[PDB]
Amino acid sequence: MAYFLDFDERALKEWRKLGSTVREQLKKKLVEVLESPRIEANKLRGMPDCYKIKLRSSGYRLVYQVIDEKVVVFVISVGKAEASEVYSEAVKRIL
Repeated sequence: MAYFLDFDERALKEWRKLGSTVREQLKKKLVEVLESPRIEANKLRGMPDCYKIKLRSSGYRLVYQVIDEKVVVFVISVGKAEASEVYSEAVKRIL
């Protein structure tokens, strides 16, 4: 089963800002993750169905919500997560 992928406009700004190779790999991660977006190992616990994927390369993280309701995975934020600034979007967006 495959889900759809969507991006927030704030996430898009960061996505297009992101390094080509960095975003490419994150994009590929989104593409592979779609076979099973609800991976417990990527899941953020406490967050309804938000998941984070990190890059092996430069340490970029992407945080998305899997909207089972709409069968679409919506990227809320993308960038870096050591300052937890991407969670500030994620937590406020969920409502």
